[PDB]
Amino acid sequence: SGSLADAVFKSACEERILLAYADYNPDMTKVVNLFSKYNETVNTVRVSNDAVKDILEIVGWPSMPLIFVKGNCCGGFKELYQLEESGFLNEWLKEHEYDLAIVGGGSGGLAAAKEAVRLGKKVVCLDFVKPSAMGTTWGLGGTCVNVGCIPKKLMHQAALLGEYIEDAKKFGWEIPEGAIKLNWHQLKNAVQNHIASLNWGYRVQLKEKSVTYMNSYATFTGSHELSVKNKKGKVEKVTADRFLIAVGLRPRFPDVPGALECCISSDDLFSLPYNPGKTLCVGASYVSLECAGFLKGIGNDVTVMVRSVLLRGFDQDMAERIKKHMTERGVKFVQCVPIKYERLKKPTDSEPGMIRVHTMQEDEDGTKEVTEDFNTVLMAIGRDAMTDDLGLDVVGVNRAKSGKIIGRREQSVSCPYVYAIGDVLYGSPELTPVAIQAGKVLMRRLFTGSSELTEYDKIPTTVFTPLEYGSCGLSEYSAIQKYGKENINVYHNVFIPLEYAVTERKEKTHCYCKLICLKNEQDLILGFHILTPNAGEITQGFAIALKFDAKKADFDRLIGIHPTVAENFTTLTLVKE
Amino acid sequence: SLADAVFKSACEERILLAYADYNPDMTKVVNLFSKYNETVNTVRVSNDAVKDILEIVGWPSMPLIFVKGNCCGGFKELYQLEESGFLNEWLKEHEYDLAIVGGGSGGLAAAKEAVRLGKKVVCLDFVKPSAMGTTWGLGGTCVNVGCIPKKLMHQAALLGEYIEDAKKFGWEIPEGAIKLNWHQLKNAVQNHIASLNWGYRVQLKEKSVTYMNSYATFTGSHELSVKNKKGKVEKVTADRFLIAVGLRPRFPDVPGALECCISSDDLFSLPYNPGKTLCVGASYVSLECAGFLKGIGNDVTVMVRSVLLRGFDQDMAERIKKHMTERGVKFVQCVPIKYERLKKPTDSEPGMIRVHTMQEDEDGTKEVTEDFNTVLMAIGRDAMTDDLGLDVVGVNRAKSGKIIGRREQSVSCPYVYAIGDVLYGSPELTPVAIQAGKVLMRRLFTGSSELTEYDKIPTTVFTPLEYGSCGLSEYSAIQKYGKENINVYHNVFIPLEYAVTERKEKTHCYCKLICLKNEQDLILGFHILTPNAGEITQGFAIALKFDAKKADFDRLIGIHPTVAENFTTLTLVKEDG
Ligand SMILES: Cc1cc2nc3c(=O)[nH]c(=O)nc-3n(C[C@H](O)[C@H](O)[C@H](O)COP(=O)(O)OP(=O)(O)OC[C@H]3O[C@@H](n4cnc5c(N)ncnc54)[C@H](O)[C@@H]3O)c2cc1C
Ligand SMILES: Cc1cc2nc3c(=O)[nH]c(=O)nc-3n(C[C@H](O)[C@H](O)[C@H](O)COP(=O)(O)OP(=O)(O)OC[C@H]3O[C@@H](n4cnc5c(N)ncnc54)[C@H](O)[C@@H]3O)c2cc1C
Ligand SMILES: Nc1ncnc2c1ncn2[C@@H]1O[C@H](COP(=O)(O)OP(=O)(O)O)[C@@H](O)[C@H]1OP(=O)(O)O
Ligand SMILES: [Au+]
Ligand code: NA
Repeated sequence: SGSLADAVFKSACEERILLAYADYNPDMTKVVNLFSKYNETVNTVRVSNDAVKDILEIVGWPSMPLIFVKGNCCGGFKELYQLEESGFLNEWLKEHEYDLAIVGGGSGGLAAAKEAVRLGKKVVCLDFVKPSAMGTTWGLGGTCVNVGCIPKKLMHQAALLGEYIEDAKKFGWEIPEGAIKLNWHQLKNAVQNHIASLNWGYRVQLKEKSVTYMNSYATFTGSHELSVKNKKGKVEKVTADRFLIAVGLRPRFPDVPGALECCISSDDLFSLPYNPGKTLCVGASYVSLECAGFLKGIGNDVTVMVRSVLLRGFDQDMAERIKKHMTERGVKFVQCVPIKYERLKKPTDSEPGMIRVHTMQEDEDGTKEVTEDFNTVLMAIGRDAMTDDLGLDVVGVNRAKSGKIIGRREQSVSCPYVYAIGDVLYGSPELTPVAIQAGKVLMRRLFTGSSELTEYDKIPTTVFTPLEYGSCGLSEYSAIQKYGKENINVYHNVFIPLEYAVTERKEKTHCYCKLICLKNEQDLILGFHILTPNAGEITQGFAIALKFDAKKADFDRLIGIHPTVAENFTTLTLVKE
Repeated sequence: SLADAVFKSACEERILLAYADYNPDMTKVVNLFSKYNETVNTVRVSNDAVKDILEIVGWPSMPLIFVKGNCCGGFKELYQLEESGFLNEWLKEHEYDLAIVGGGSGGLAAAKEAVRLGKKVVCLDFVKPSAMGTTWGLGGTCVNVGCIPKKLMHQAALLGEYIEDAKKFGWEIPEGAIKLNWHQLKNAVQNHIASLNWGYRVQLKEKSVTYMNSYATFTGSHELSVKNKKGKVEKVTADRFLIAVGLRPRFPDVPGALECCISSDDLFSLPYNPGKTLCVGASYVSLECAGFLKGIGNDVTVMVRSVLLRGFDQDMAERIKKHMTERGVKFVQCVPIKYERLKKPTDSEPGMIRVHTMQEDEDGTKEVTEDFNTVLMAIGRDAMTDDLGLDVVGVNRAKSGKIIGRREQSVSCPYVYAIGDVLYGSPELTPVAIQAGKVLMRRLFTGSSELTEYDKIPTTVFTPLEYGSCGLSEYSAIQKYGKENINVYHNVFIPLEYAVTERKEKTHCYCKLICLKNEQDLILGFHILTPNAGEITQGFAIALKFDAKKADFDRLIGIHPTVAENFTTLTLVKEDG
């Protein structure tokens, strides 16, 4: 019998051209002939049948005989003849400046860059941030470091520390009385200082590890040619055997009068030179709610305008609960969608501007136009791939209707030497640790010939709302939609974190956890959901249960740590219905 | 035929004989019960189920007798019961199905679970007062003088460090030293304890459990004599007894120890600020307390004579000592040779103790004294079971007062059981007592074969910087498997909540993962030093119920930004530092 996957995938990495076959199917001469044209030897592997099904499953091609070129799977002869007919194959076989060109200095980009060079490969990293419509820009690290997870969590923590001052008093700390205010200017500088240290850290790390970095915006001008333009306007050509597109997304604006003129975004909020003041958040996304949250927590009057539901994609039971709590915490929610934004005042520094927001509200006997004045309006409806000016048409990299790249796993489904990871990969969950993992693993497949795949199912999340929401697996609905109400047990409880027991927090009547189980398969766990302080820290480890098809019986036989919130998952007995 | 069927038959039936192949002397048994007008039901076990059944009940050989749902052993054991007159008394009707001695974690758990299975139950709690005369209500050690108050006083200490963080994040707090009022904290705490005490007392009445606030002693084979506070003495009778008395603080045979020093029992209800404080002992209790006492502003000293946290990973213990040292706690290897009272505590002010220590100078060794306001004895906790009359029912004890068990069954007496701290070699933890109680009741009254899982129990020490652990220490692992077969993976990190601060904790957070190299880095233990160690550890502990490998941690996607995600990216190997 033939070879196994292991042997195939390493020989594919080692060898310049590889043909992997099962039976001596015709057209294999036709291959050797094709590469004859280019003075190229063609190595060869007889695979076992025992192994065909797996190998095809990994590389994502349908049928038995496979070509690999400089460690990239092309498909069958059908695919190969297109590359040659197009002239691509001739260009591809030529020596190139870099082993791998990475477009994007984000979570995935930097992860991939570090992992690649660890496997001794010549790598170039291109980061450039086209500025917000208000003209905001930033350093190396991408969305998370500069305008995402990092600043957001720090501003959440600020808002929590506010609620902690009040707790301090109930525990006996004699704090001088008088309203305590939050100075925005201090928080903002505090945050931006850390972002600076990260930016610098990442820039160092690349130099320390021998990775070329260019602060230049890149566009494909040939089959293996990026044209890259820097801040000055200087333009260079870069060449590589492989490309990774790790471009991520940018805040979405709606096609409304005054939107791009009058409203800030995620990109702008974390470096504002003024206290945002009376604030309107437009959108139901996790971003809208998370933000909306902390601004109220640092003392601002906050309003959230939604089109229909909060957190579309998340458990709408859990979403409704967040809304009830955030409501009791003085955030105002409304059904409206603005029809126009009008600027009344420009911000100075040290002072915000004034926006008039136009809505159309409905009574019993009429529909009539309404306005309300806010200091600052945050647009937070979505994030979109900005890939038009990339020249993916030049390399023939297919995109979805959204700007996202359609993959065979991380491989462009059209072009075999161009790959994509993180937010820009069609249907990739838009989370930092996913980009990083997808990057690290891909590099280990390409340059080591391992069969390791990133696990994009059962990913734990946390929404950093005023009272945090942690989740893993299916929602109550999805489970019922899929399996039917008669076959789903939901176990749940309410509870009071001990840290809140001697206080009069509104959070005391809102903490809730629940466990969603397949009744016909020993209460196998499909999902869990918790509303609590430190939801992030609780969820992460319990998420590993779903990598083992854990049953409710496994949760019940686990001994608790007391006193913690987490132990509550150890003692669920009440059934939802 | 199989185990299940045997154990249910045993629950259903008054008298059961289980055999595999009949031996003589089995008539001699049925003849014995004939004397009691008693039917003797009978079961043929299959050979396949023999090995399991013996393993569950913990007896060596084939033939098994069960009496009112309790396993007695073979004929050898049965003739003892009859020769002793115990068998005749046992078969008589009794007032209660189960008498529970102790209103603690296990006692109350057991009582609730028993009555849920529709059984007549009596619960006996009484608190013999501290040497200083302190007493308290229902709920036992955890509720009144353990986990609950301790965690609340820890939380107080943390909120202190949070005020300082609030300022670095931009909260304008009026400047001037902020002091903590002990009297407020103490009343805050004791109010919650009151609500718990009252809650539990109600819950028993709500659920139809008889509660007697009376100290119990065995005066017959099936008779407890119980004395209440007034001095009134009552007789209680039952078919079964659960002993769940737990432990009490240990004092040394040193002049003035009991006179001059307080304990855990006294500390959480002190009418005074403890002031300058000496903690005697290296136990988790000594350190946890020393911790929060320093955190609310007191001058704290810890006297230990040997290692810290004996039983715990001495790497992690050393790390805690350095941190607690940087936080102003003073550690000394002396052991007091006498305590002398200088002042009585009075008028919500503390007293003054003179502590005598033997030190070494250049040419010799000499006596020394130092003055503390308050000395807390944290040597350990011991079983106070002499005045229980376990000698009457012939319940064997270990050299310490703890009850020797066949699992939770007294090894000597088949209708007396023990759980929680007083059960020889039970880990002394609230969730263990509770589980042991809940499960036992389900075994006794349902005939299930479910065992409490006493291996791989997660803990957290609530030191100023929390320590969470599960599984083997790095030492145990090497002792057991040998250095050549143990991988330790580890890393340092900085919780984001601390990034913009000047906290000492920034240079002390550390996690590590202990792995069996020769079995795919199977995980034997993990250890983390961090904020919220309790909440992080709980879920990761379930990994050890599935023999998780390092490869399972690496393929888990993280939640960002959290501390917990650090376990998903360990790459560095400890090389004997
Ligand atoms: C407000 C907010 C909060 C978030 N909070 C969380 C959270 O709590 N947890 C979490 O897991 N995720 C969170 N996310 C999502 C997370 O930040 C992203 O999913 C992640 O950063 C994506 O990484 P990436 O490398 O794929 O893209 P990015 O992080 O966006 O990096 C892409 C980089 O490529 C650069 N680039 C783009 N085009 C070019 C070009 N032509 N040439 C050169 N460089 C180019 C971009 O400017 C950017 O520098 C949050 C996102 C936002 C907006
Ligand atoms: C300071 C401190 C901190 C702790 N922190 C933690 C922690 O953080 N996490 C954790 O998991 N564990 C912790 N523990 C341990 C925990 O308190 C015990 O493990 C747990 O309470 C044991 O419960 P139990 O049911 O075995 O006994 P207990 O809760 O001690 O119940 C025994 C009760 O029975 C009563 N009794 C005794 N004799 C008689 C009699 N003859 N008749 C009637 N009643 C009687 C006693 O007065 C007492 O009320 C801590 C302990 C202490 C002291
Ligand atoms: N007379 C004494 N003086 C000072 N410390 C003491 C003491 N007796 C016990 N301790 C400490 O107080 C702690 C509590 O004792 P313990 O009975 O719980 O020990 P262990 O947990 O090892 O069984 C122990 O760490 C013990 O340290 P040693 O192991 O060095 O004894
Ligand atoms: Au290779
Ligand atoms: Na008890």
